[PDB]
Amino acid sequence: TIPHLAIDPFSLDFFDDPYPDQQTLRDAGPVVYLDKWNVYGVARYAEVHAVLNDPTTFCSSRGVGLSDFKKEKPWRPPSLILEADPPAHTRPRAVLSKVLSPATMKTIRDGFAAAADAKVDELLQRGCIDAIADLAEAYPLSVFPDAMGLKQEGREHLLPYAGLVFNAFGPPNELRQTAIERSAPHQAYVNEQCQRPNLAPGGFGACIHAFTDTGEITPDEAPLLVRSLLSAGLDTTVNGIGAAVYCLARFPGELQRLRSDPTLARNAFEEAVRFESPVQTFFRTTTREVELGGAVIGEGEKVLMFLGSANRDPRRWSDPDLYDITRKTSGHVGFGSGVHMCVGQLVARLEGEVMLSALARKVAAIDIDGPVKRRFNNTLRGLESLPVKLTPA
Ligand code: HEM
Ligand SMILES: O=C(O)c1ccc(CCBr)cc1
Ligand SMILES: [Cl-]
Repeated sequence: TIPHLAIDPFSLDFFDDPYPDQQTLRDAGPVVYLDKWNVYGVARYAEVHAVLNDPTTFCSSRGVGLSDFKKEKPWRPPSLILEADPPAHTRPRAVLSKVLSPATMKTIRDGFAAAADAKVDELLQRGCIDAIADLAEAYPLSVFPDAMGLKQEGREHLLPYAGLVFNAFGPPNELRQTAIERSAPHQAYVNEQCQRPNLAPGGFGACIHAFTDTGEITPDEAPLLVRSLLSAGLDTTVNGIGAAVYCLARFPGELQRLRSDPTLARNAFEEAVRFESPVQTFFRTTTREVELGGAVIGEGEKVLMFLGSANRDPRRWSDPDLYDITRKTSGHVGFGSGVHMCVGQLVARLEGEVMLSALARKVAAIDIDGPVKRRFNNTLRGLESLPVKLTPA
């Protein structure tokens, strides 16, 4: 009753152009079985949203990658928030929610925006820059590690560690095996920076440790929660900002609308998250036999959610393959949905907004003027290199 497909959603060919194979996954049926990896898959918005919003049935404590923590040892100690289910998930979630709260955004917004304007001003001085290394990577590196409270030493480990993390969610292919092979130095650095003495006062890290005397988390839970932000906090915004600039580079008409009304920056970034879905996929594990889109899934089965496919499902979106900065983007699943919905989405949106605001005010045109190179990762979608000429406004 369930169609079986041979598509490998973690193959290089798939990463290079996933959209045809994603329509094939959506249109084969509401629930497919991927013979390559022995997992169920849902690529339509409706089922992706349902799975995300049934955390009891589709749990996260058995891992949100392919590996089932009940069957294999996790490559690193489980995240106390991402790889936990309610109620164990609840209190750590609240702490991270207050650490990255609306009130917290007000303390960092001015510095984040000044750093965004400064970067655009710097890039305009060069003209022909790499929107990835010189913008999508350079900007978050100039604000987030400092907002964390990290020392300068060792920050080169941050992106390699994040790439390792997101590759580790995937199947045991060469991307994952190679990432884990090289992980030791990056794990050592990250784990060490998670300790209270190594986090500058007032930053996200020290604020997490400060919540250890409320009874929401104990002192021994703080390092792993700092680890969460060092895992999910940087490389995501890199690919989110990169996708936004990529969209504006490909859709000059939308850049011109953004210039005409820079208050659209925040929605232009949200639309970029939907349109590219930098975070492409996550797994759940069934805790019982479940009926999902006419299929009966047994207990202990991995289910692969195609977030990016769900964000382009024409059953849900009008003109899904068009970048539209005035689109009503509420409901897209690029930040997830439900109890695990991205707790750092205010940071992500802040960085995205202030950067697109800088571009909206300072840039008249963004033209690709060089080979576009894609970066391959089992979970992240984004570019390795995006040469562009920036024309001053
Ligand atoms: C474009 C930027 C970002 C995107 C697209 C993104 C995407 C996502 C998605 C889809 C989830 C859901 C995971 C799941 O359902 O299993 C998630 C969760 C999470 N995100 Fe983000 N994220 C972004 C930025 C950030 C930032 C900046 C931070 C921290 C500063 C962060 C921290 C987290 C954490 C800790 C979780 C786990 C929350 C939980 O399990 O309750 N993310 N993110
Ligand atoms: O808690 C963590 O370490 C963690 C949380 C979320 C992700 C991916 C969603 Br942006 C990865 C790692
Ligand atoms: Cl680690």
